[PDB]
Amino acid sequence: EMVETVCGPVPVEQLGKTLIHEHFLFGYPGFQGDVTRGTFREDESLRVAVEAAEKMKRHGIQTVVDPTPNDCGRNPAFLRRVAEETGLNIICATGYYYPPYFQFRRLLGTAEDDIYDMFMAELTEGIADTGIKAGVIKLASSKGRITEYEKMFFRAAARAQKETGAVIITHTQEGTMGPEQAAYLLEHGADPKKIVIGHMCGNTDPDYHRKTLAYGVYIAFDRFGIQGMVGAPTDEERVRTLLALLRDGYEKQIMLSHDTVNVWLGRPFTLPEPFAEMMKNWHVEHLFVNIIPALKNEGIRDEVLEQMFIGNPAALFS
Amino acid sequence: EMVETVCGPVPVEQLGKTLIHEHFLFGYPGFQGDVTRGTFREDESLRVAVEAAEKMKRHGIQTVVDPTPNDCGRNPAFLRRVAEETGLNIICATGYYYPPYFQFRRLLGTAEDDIYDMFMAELTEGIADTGIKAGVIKLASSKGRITEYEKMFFRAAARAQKETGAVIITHTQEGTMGPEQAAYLLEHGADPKKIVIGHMCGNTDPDYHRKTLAYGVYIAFDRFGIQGMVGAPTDEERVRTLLALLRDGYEKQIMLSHDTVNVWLGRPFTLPEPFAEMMKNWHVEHLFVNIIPALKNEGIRDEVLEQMFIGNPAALFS
Ligand SMILES: [Fe+3]
Ligand SMILES: [Fe+3]
Ligand SMILES: [O-]
Ligand SMILES: [O-]
Ligand SMILES: [Zn+2]
Ligand SMILES: [Zn+2]
Repeated sequence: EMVETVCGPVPVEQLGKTLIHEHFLFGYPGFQGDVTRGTFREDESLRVAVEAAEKMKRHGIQTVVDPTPNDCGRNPAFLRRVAEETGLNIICATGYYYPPYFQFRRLLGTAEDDIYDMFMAELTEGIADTGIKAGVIKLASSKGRITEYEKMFFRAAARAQKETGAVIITHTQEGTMGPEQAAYLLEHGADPKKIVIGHMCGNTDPDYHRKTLAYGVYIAFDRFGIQGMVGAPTDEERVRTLLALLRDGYEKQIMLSHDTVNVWLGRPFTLPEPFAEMMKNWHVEHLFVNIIPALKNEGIRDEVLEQMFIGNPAALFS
Repeated sequence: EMVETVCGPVPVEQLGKTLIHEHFLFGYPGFQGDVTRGTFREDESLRVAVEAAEKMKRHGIQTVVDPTPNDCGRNPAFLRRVAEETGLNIICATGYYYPPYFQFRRLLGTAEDDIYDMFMAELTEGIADTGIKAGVIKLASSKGRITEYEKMFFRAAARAQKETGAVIITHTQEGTMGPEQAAYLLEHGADPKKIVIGHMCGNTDPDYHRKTLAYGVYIAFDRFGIQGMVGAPTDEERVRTLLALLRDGYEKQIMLSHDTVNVWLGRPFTLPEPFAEMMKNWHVEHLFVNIIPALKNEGIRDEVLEQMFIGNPAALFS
């Protein structure tokens, strides 16, 4: 009935139009060490975050899942500022991006238990002293592999999901390990109706998707607008793939997002001009002003789109 | 003539008795993500740090190099608190512990330049807004290898040393890559009189040490008290090895320390009883109350010990 947001418990029936995967802040692990040239501008960042939020609100978005990992600059108090300003629901995550802190604890023998303990504290007690609980557990695997280290988190996550009924959301690397992630989680008693396999758009083969869908998990095409980088496919290939699945009747299992980074942590940078032009549509409005349109031209009805944007998040969190 | 400390420039001739490698705070990268169960207790930590400092002061220690990497909880303002309290000189570092933040910048093409730029800013301008400059560049290599990623830092470091005359201090993993580190740095124009190859005590073969010494670099036996873990040797093996070198007349090239972690960042823990007893002498007084004694029984004169503790740091920083 309720999900934890950065503003406390919210009835699931009120989440409405939802983006399943967007980052207000994000930094790659290691950004912390580059503090001197990469200082966090809090009032400017807040401004950008608020803008991004209003943009979503313009297209009816009432709720956003921000799955920024604990080691990637997750900042629940800052996200609470955004929500307090805009009235946007924001659900944050507990999890790590895809050693040696946990490598050390593996030596101690307590690593998997420590991770489970972290997930439980952050799901049921609160993150640091923010009084904010995460609503999702965030997981990530490597290219072509779910490593022993990663499986620790997958096992801790499954155990925490049993206890809390929390949602698991995952990162797949370069369109691999979708079926493996779903199978491994189910092995350990996770509930498929509470799992989103992420970055599934990274793979263009519909068989791979169906293989994953057969587990009864949600899949996310959540990188709309990312092109020419991280071995990613084109938006055209995304739509093609998404079209095969929808025509095949899979709409109760699919959600869409952009995986935007609205504020980058660490040292500012500028993408080179080959990369730069390709990434031009990577922003929180893209789904609504480009993708959803082309989908309609391909005959996707509104009941379906609503299933993805409203029905599916509502099923997922309830 | 001067070195930058956490309290500003200090004449090198006043550094006096010096420990070349000790950590007031340290956390393994990733500790940041474990904030909920691993919150930093600032006033308690300060208390412990101050105690540790006074302990060093009891044995005449006037100066300490704290080479905690940027991504391991380096906190210059906190170290400045310690120095202001105790009058201890503390020299801090710029560097990273032994991706994907810098992996990403490698993609951008700016990684090595960004690292050099960081070293220059932190050596000559200041760390974040603390107004503290690092006095050393800290480097680290992997077991049996200096990876392409690591060489980036080694190259950036050599370039920064040319410009600034700063000291380089290194981490070797499990007694490997000593000669390789010295050779690679010298290749790129680094000054051997400004280089300390660290953790050299990790290797028990005196030939390996002599091989490294032949470059004219300093070597550090800086893990006195660490036993039974990290593939480490015994203190007895350390002393044996150190004895061969001193008898061979190498005292102008050797320094000693414990590589202590006085406050651990991240989640508290307790070492298991096998490990625990092994590690019992791992504290900042060990050199002075156990090692230096046994050295005298083996006939090490005080002129020599002074060369290591006073003359060598004085040569190194001048
Ligand atoms: Fe993401
Ligand atoms: Fe160290
Ligand atoms: O991501
Ligand atoms: O270390
Ligand atoms: Zn991801
Ligand atoms: Zn080290």
